[PDB]
Amino acid sequence: MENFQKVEKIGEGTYGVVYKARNKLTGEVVALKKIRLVPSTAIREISLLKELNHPNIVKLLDVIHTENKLYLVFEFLHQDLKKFMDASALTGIPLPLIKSYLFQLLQGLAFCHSHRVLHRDLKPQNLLINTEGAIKLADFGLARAFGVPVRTYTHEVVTLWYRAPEILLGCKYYSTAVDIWSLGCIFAEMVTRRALFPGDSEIDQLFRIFRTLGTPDEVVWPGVTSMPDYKPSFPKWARQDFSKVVPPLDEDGRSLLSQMLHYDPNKRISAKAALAHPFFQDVTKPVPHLRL
Ligand SMILES: CS(=O)(=O)c1ccc(Nc2cc(Cl)nc3ccnn23)cc1
Repeated sequence: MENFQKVEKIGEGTYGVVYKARNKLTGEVVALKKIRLVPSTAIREISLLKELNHPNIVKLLDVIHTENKLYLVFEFLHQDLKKFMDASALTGIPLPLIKSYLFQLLQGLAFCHSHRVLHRDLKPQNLLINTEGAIKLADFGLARAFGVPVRTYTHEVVTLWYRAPEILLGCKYYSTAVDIWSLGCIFAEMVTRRALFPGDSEIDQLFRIFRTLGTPDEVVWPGVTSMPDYKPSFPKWARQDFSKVVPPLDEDGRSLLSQMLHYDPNKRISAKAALAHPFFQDVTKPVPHLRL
């Protein structure tokens, strides 16, 4: 740790405090995460992430393990998608910039998923932006290393808002499709300026999903009634049209979102396929003017 001096607090993340810090030797400015005190499988798991390098994944620079505490050192970015969404509230993010962010995050997912690494906890707070019009996913692979707790070290409630229905229904093994579901939620959120499914307990989360997308049944999702927390007594809601959910998103956009929000994870579009969707035929890379 003595190689770093703490510049400021920039978050109470899932596992510990996140600091902007400076490398007292090499001068570099980095994001420094302290991990809630570690077992050997986690060290091996984290270490494999050092190799998982992509322009849309926040680079893991180092892992520091002393007095049985754990520190991850990351590439620093100045701003997350929530702040930027708040900043953009009066007009919303321009659609060309939403499309470019979606397109880059998809490339990031397609890379990690090709290597069988999933995120499991995408949310606007771990989607970080720079002044060059780039966006990057923070904390990829950490939920498998450390688990995803109900509360953070600070007792902050972990959001359910972006959690896929299979996880909420008690599936033991979930796939890369859980990441596509969350990105789809965040897509809808950029377009509407409101969270799609802002649930405030597990059953409120499912019920909000069900209200918008129809209660899932053996027709839309073969095998669902056999899932661990599925109950035959769930209220039976009818699906709404996506024209009602995400105006004024266009037809290609609504088509893409639909396939990212399929109930059956086997049927939900992959990141790779998503990148080929007609929604991206006219994609570009705008710069946001950012206030840092
Ligand atoms: C509110 S914010 O937009 O001011 C802000 C500022 C800085 C950061 N940076 C950041 C925060 C976290 Cl948690 N992890 C990492 C990793 C690389 N940068 N970084 C995030 C959000």
